[PDB]
Amino acid sequence: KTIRIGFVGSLLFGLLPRIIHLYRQAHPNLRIELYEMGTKAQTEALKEGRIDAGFGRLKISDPAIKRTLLRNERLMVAVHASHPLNQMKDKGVHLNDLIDEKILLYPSSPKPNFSTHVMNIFSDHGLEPTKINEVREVQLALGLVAAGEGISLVPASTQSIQLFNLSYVPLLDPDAITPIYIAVRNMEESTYIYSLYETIRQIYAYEGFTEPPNWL
Amino acid sequence: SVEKTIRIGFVGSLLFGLLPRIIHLYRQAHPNLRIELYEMGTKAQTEALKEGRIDAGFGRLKISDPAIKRTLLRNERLMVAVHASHPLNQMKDKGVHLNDLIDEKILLYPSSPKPNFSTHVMNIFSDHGLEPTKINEVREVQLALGLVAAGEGISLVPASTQSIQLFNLSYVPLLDPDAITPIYIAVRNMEESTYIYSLYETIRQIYAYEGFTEPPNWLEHHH
Ligand SMILES: [Cl-]
Repeated sequence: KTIRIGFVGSLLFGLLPRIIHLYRQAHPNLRIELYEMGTKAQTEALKEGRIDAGFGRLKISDPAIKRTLLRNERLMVAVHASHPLNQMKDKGVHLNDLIDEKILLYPSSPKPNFSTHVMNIFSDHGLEPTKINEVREVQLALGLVAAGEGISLVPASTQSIQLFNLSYVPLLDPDAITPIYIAVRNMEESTYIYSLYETIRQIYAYEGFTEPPNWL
Repeated sequence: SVEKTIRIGFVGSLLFGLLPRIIHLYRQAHPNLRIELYEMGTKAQTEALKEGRIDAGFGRLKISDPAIKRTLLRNERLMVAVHASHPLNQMKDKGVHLNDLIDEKILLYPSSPKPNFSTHVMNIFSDHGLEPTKINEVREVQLALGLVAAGEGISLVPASTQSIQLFNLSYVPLLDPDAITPIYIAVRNMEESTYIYSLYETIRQIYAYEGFTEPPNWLEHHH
């Protein structure tokens, strides 16, 4: 009678909480254990049975795991209000506008992680940011930006964090995205997981995202 | 030069409030200076100050050590983070008292070594002979807030945490006058350098803009 759900910390700023809340309303008799962990930990947790569902942001594929893309979330650039890039907030900027800026990557957790994903997007277009500095967590990066130490690339849902003189600029490159996946065991056929799928679908319909006909 | 390098330690929770704009203004007013910033707990800041790893530390705990001195900057109010549908959310505009929270599922944080915010919050309850039963320890503030938003319970948070806004997360005023969390600036127990006095001056400026009530002696003594 216990569902165990793993999730990367960055998903706390997006739709995940309202998904869990709606899921809990339909399941008073179920025990919802929420675990914060990275995609690499979730994969091992799924096989072993430590979690039943995993929400992550990278696609490290595995025979025993069925991962489904929920959506591609936009990346944005966090800048100080006075930064030149903040003059291009309405229309947006491109990745190649960022290469001579002091870029704050995060987290400092084991790789692969969000900083590896960010650096991969740059390297996918032959872009080479020379002024790079890795810090521990998202709020540290935003704090440092607000204090005037650089810029940071962040998921759009990070706008949940509003700091004094911190502005978020849209990125125009189509592939300036960070995906969100739900991962379950390849064999999975539980009514709890399918109801979780249903809950996610229900909320994605409320927001009105573009989804295939066979999606979940 | 190393002489023109100032190293500042701070606890993570202070990034949601006034600290960043204080550092930005300090940097702006002293382009001569290299400012280095280190996130670390109040306990770590003590040894850092002693060995010269940092020159000033911003923290929320008074940990007495003869090698260190401090100044209280202000007492920040606490608030209760709740789900928008929670009964306590009816008091969002008026506020609630600590004894209203006793039978609630309270998410404490962080899960780092003690003493910390969880222990200080628990001390506030015990100071009034209140013993919350449903207590849960969680790693960090956004996990606590995310879980609150998921419907797991409530959490006591510094008021500047309101920088984080989540769907169906609401912040309720906590009315008890001692439901506060202090903010200190600690330095070596010696005469502050001119660079640290200049940091004091920046703090005074920002605090004047915010209208906080000090203390005639507060952060004074350049000469
Ligand atoms: Cl306050």
